[PDB]
Amino acid sequence: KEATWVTDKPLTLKIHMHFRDKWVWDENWPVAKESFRLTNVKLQSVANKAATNSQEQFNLMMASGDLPDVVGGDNLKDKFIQYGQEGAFVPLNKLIDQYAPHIKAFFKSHPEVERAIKAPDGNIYFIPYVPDGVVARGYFIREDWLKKLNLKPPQNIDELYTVLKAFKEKDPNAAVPFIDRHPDEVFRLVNFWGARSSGSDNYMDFYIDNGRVKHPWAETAFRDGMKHVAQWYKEGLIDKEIFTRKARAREQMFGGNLGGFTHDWFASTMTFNEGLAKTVPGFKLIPIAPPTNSKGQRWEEDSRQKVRPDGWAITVKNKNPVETIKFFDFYFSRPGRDISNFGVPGVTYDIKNGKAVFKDSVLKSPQPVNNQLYDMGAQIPIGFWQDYDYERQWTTPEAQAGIDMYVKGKYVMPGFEGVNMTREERAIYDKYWADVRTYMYEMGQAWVMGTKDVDKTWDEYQRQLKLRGLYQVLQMMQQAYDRQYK
Ligand SMILES: O=C(O)C1=C[C@H](O)[C@H](O)[C@H](O[C@H]2[C@H](O)[C@H](O)[C@H](O[C@H]3[C@H](O)[C@H](O)[C@H](O)O[C@@H]3C(=O)O)O[C@@H]2C(=O)O)O1
Repeated sequence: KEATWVTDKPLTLKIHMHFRDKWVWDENWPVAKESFRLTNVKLQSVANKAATNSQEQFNLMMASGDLPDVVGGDNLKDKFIQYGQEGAFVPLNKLIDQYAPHIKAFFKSHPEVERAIKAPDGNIYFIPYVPDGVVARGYFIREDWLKKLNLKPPQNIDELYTVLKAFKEKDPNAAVPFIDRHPDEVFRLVNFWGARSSGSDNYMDFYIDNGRVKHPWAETAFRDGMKHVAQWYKEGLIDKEIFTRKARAREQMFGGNLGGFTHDWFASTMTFNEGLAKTVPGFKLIPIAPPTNSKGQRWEEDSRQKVRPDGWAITVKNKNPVETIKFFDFYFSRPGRDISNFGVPGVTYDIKNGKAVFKDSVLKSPQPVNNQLYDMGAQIPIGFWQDYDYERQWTTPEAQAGIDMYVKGKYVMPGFEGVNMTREERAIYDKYWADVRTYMYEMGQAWVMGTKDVDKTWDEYQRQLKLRGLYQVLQMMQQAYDRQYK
């Protein structure tokens, strides 16, 4: 027995966890065996290993009505709230009060996070992934390519065009100026012509503009930005396979000495300098401040969230609600944050000076440390309290200089934190928003690739947003916002 045991009798719980369109809970994960060893709760993965769409899997699972004991994963918040209210998950408030001292104490100290995750009925239907940190993504450019071509790091959008055009036309390596492992980043490019693409680290999020709730993709600023993005795409400044390359884009495009420029996270993006040192002679990425946009400002639209829309819930089928909440509580305690952030003691880390310290092999490894942790069951989107010291330990000094530059320059835009809708308001949001958003993404794709001309289609686009309920959503969001702020 361990001090962390939540039951004396071993308990197997069925988990449906399908995430990032690729992965399921793997009971072979060292971290999962370590979770079992420390908690005496074993998880049994029932999600389809072959499926390549996480959100449809959750939906089909719900549809089938063959529910497991626990459901977890990414971008589940809205569904945890909707299906919890409908009786598929149980509320957690009273379970937490009585049996989850760590989650309890976390919510009491973070009342804005509690508030962000509650359903209109005041119920907590899930335990969230809680990030730790300040900045998220930044702009990175090939300084070795800047040198080769004798070009200054670009200071504004006119200069960025000129630099990227030069990566294209002058063969600094087949050269592909902009690449990204997140296709949504292509739309974030509208930032350079003074348009938002999001109000938060969640892509295609709402924002507030002088106390008006707006969607960035509805705005004519977005229209004009997108006409430039399509042009850049037409010119091959953007990876032709931007929408399909995905997760391994950096391994492929930087490793193969093809990619010049990206917008990604500081810790992992900057490890490629050490990692690709043997295979690509003199590969050097530098963090750059966001080149000034057409409106005369330097925008970093992205920031680390106080709570992400990911985590896990307890289904109606769970015959062991009490053991389960105690199992969730583990990941909000020191030893649970240890394994879920650091991996396995004696394998990927050891306790030194009262804290988890990654081993030398983990730190010197060419793979980003978070990628190493994914492969073993850690830094995955269950309900857990992230510890930024895990990240600090593999943040290079060069990555840290870049962050400090972002912090000093005040480039990071304030994030949208959500609104607190009533039952009726949130019902409209739930009825429409998913659909609206998928249409927006499909339209944006069409504009970027040149399938549709932004100007000839902007009006039918507005028409569509209207009959797809977007403006009805915004009005309900505006009502909730005004109740709270104005
Ligand atoms: O890459 C880093 O340096 C880094 C440091 C932090 O400790 C986190 O690990 C941060 O994690 C990101 C990770 O970079 C990816 O962005 C992943 O992205 C998923 C998003 O959360 C969305 O769900 C998206 O639709 O899919 C993304 C994907 O899987 O690529 O999420 C984590 C995160 O924020 O936890 O990276």
